[PDB]
Amino acid sequence: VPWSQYLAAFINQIPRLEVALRSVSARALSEEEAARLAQEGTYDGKRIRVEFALQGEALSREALVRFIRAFETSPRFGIEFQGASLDEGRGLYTFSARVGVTGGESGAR
Amino acid sequence: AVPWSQYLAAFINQIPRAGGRLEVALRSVSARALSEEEAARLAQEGTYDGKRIRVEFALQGEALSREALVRFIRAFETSPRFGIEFQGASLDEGRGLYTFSARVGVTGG
Ligand SMILES: [Mg+2]
Repeated sequence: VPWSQYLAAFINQIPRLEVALRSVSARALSEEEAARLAQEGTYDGKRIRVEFALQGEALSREALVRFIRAFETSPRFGIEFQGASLDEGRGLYTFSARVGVTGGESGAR
Repeated sequence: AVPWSQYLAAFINQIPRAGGRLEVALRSVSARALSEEEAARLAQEGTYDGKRIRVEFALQGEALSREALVRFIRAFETSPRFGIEFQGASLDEGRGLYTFSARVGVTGG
């Protein structure tokens, strides 16, 4: 099941579309990997538990910049902007990014 | 193990909307894939307008107003790829907003 695409389609349907997602893929980090990343300075040294790898499309440069910034201003998120490309056939930018979320979420167990 | 449904809700709530606002906030978003049998039974039962669903998202959320909740529900009815089953909503008089629950079905497309 192409989960990443279903999750993207579901997120794009939520009414507000300047930034649409193509794929949203989640993984949990080992404590060792989280340790390495915090020390490497990625995600501003926050202790990330979960990473969402994103591929998306932005109708303008400025919409992409707002999207990236939203994940920089929170104590619970970090973002690594991996890249963007102009798509002249569709008049938009494709882009990729990894969003880290700090550990400590609780669930029943 | 990892409470994915909370990390995904938080990620979705972080995606910026115009004005910095969030008229619907998600608290839990769980996904699951349907066996062919279950999709066949749901379709015959008329759930999700008889579309044959491939993935189902179970949602717990909060809506700023009755009108925000109605817009959220309708977003998932006006698309050929989605159906929604609205389970319920309640006014939280401590906060002056609505909690709600719903299931969203997604087609193979
Ligand atoms: Mg709720």
